[PDB]
Amino acid sequence: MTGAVCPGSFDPVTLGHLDVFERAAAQFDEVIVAVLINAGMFTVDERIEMIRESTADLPNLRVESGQGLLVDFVRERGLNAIVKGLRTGTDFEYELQMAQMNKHIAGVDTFFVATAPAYSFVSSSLAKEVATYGGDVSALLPASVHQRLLGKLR
Amino acid sequence: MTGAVCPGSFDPVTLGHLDVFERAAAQFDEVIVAVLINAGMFTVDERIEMIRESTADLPNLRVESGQGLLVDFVRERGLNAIVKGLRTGTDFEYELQMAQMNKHIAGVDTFFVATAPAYSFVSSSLAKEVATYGGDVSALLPASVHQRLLGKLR
Amino acid sequence: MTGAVCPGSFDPVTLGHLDVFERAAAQFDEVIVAVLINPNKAGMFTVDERIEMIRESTADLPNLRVESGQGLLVDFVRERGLNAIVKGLRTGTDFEYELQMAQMNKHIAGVDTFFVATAPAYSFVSSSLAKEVATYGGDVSALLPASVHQRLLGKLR
Amino acid sequence: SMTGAVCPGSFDPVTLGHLDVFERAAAQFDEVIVAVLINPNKAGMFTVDERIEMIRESTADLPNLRVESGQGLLVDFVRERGLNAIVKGLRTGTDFEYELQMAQMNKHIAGVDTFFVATAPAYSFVSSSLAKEVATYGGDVSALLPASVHQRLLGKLR
Amino acid sequence: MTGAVCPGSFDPVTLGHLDVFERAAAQFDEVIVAVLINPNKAGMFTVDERIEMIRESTADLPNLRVESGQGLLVDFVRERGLNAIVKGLRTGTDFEYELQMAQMNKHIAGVDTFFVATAPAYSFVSSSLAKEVATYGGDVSALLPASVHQRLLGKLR
Amino acid sequence: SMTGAVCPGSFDPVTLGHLDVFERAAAQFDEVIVAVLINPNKAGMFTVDERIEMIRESTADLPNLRVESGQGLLVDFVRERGLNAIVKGLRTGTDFEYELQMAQMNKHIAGVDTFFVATAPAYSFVSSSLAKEVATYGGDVSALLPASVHQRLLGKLR
Ligand SMILES: O=C(O)Cc1ccc2ccccc2c1
Ligand SMILES: O=C(O)Cc1ccc2ccccc2c1
Ligand SMILES: O=C(O)Cc1ccc2ccccc2c1
Ligand SMILES: O=C(O)Cc1ccc2ccccc2c1
Repeated sequence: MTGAVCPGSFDPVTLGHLDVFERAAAQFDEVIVAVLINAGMFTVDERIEMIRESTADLPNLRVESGQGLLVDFVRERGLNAIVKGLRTGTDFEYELQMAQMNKHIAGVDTFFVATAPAYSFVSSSLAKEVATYGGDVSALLPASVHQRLLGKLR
Repeated sequence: MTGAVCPGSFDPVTLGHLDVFERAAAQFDEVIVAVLINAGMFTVDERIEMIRESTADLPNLRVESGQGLLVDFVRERGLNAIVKGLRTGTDFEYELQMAQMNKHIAGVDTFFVATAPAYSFVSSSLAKEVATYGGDVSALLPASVHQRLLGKLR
Repeated sequence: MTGAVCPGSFDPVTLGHLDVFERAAAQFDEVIVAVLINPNKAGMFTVDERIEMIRESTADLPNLRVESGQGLLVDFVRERGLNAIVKGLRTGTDFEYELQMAQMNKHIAGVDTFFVATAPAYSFVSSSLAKEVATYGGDVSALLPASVHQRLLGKLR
Repeated sequence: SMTGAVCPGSFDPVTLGHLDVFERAAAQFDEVIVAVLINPNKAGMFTVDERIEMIRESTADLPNLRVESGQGLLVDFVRERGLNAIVKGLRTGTDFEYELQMAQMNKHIAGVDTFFVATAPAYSFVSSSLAKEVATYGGDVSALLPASVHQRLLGKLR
Repeated sequence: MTGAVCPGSFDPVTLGHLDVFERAAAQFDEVIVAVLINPNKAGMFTVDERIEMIRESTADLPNLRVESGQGLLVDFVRERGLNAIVKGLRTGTDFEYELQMAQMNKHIAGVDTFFVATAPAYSFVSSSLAKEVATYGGDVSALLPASVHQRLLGKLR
Repeated sequence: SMTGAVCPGSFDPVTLGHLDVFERAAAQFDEVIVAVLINPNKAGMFTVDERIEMIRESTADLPNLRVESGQGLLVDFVRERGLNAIVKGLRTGTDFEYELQMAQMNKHIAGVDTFFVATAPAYSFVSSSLAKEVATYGGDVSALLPASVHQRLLGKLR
């Protein structure tokens, strides 16, 4: 009965995120994508739907929203692992502090997975920014999400 | 039927390694510690025995030796995940190259886990070096290993 | 007479900070902990509360004293006849931004900066993360001086 | 003439670190355009005219360099001038990682290349932001800024 | 007339190298790929084989030429009337050691260094890792020019 | 007198970056000991006497600094002199991470503290090893080494 939680704001979910979800789903019996309720572009409901749309082929993955401490979200679902994607060593050091804190306060482990090379430079933020000024980000987002993004801007 | 491989030379295994093994064993149904056959201090047999001694309380962990490509070792056992411990962002960038190569050539995923804070500075190499000049490393190694190390030096 | 200044906002002081204070006090004839007064971003504790929490935690360091200030840190340091800063570091990224600051402070005022690695046990605590965790009912009592933890619970109610 | 590069920034104000980069780009490309980014939603310390004047006064010895402002996507500014190279100065490994993301995005969306150059050691620690902050509280940054900038900065602060 | 030198051992040249060569050739009037001759560590391919593999892979770059040399790189660069080096970079750690070298080369000879980020697809390939993987029967054909891959298989038998 | 620190290295040869660190330590501690590490299993370019002579000649203006060689564990060298501080110069974040490991180990095994100081910008890029390599192939490193070193280095190479 293994399992992991994949956390984020996912505003919107990118192909980099989806790659991490797919890898987590391949290695744990159960995966929960945890969507933070927190000034964003998409509502929590929209963010959840976009993730659900993009993960239809992952039968052991579900999507849920929450707030407060991530470790409480994880433990209240009977799990004690987080899976997070990483691009750089700079990312590793900041996330490292959080992972060690989360282990300390709740015994929750964090597993980091290296970004697929093709998505090393995509982030929800840069994708939104580039799209806003007319740049083509269609290759960096699920087809679903891309059309939804065009809608919000226009 | 989940599983992961924890690779290394483990010459000797440290408490930092053992911490990673325990976390992997807690999150995967099956863990295999892969001991590289490669100028070291302990023979492969000694390294295996020291790991087996220190992991007696982990029923779902086994220890095996091998050489060649790690991804072949992993795939030949029906698995496609590696679990590796990390201390720094410098570690992340070098290991990152390897993880991406391993994914490319064999579809094998790599999950990195942050070192426990108390073992952030221990490595097989520094422990051997410090012990050689008379420094006390007893708190950094399994009790087992520590006595074996004293034997090799004296 | 040797000496160094240990700067910060200390909102609140953590065991990571205390570890740096103790190491500085062991190596310099005098240490001054310099608590930043910031007009804009008012934090959780007042400057007086922050000073009191540091003094409680450093009661056994007779050569360390606690003072508040604002503006340019190197002015604070030189006004007290000193020309060294001691700061704790956790990561390589920490070293890069702090490096820029140290070189700037050396350039503009001839004040040197000595960095010390945090004890492994406190490598992940920070004032901001401790407050955030505590706010949602996480237990950070092992990461803070005893008196700080008590005061922090009070401010949260 | 033929080869060319764009040196982007907010240059609010330009520093000696920036000037070093401009000089090195101008020595290696037939033309260099210093691209002054203006955020239409947030005024910097200096207006666009002031920023451009300060750069021109300290680049008078570089005949193949010119200065232009813009906004929006950098790659559009570069391509609309028939170029496809950006030259940017870098101080640290942390500098490299975030600029890396933007360089790969810019290549992806517009085929524009980015060349990074290590800043001169003497300027490894000046940035526009740190210079402004230090000057605000009275520190001496005169050796870090061109003559075209230092007293104009002090004037803004006073 | 602008120009730059792209240095390396290229044992063998990879698609990561080729990507850098193409970008340099697109931005400079001339590019010289400088192949290191090393008396001590003899690699897998001879200098002549390495040059031939680069020339095959750069056949469509008319302003790029391939030459060998040894000793101080900045001497090679200045002897050819140039004063720029172009090098590919993958990581922040790469930037730190290469940074030291670039500043040294600028100091001793006035030669500048321009760094370019590898294309994402080739960020993990290196000559050494490709050889190691190939030695044990791993498939690196997507990471090397077609002709290099053929030659590499031959040397392994 | 009372406070004190040890500045360790192989100093094969000492560079201006090292000297900067020595001067800064000597300004902040009552006594400073430069600890010259000798590997009994591998000769450097310079013998122990040569290394010590080159350091002494370039630290004559520092009355509270002395120079001693040793081998084995640094923390034993430090503690046997009644001190418990190491001062080391650092150039980069990568420098910090590996030195971090050794500093935490040294504190663990012997209670010895390590203080790091940022090298002066002008020397951010000299190391003993790179100076030797550049000089070997004829590059000019005269501005990176004290007078006590440069021509002795050229002599070794010739
Ligand atoms: O990443 C964090 O640590 C903050 C975070 C992110 C997502 C969440 C989702 C559900 C509940 C709490 C959450 C916290
Ligand atoms: O870490 C690596 O990539 C090299 C390595 C290490 C351990 C191994 C154990 C068994 C078989 C191959 C192995 C390869
Ligand atoms: O670290 C800085 O440069 C900001 C700072 C922090 C603490 C201070 C304490 C007293 C006076 C000035 C201060 C500045
Ligand atoms: O990169 C370096 O500094 C070493 C190197 C590499 C290639 C070379 C090619 C020709 C001549 C000297 C060379 C030096």
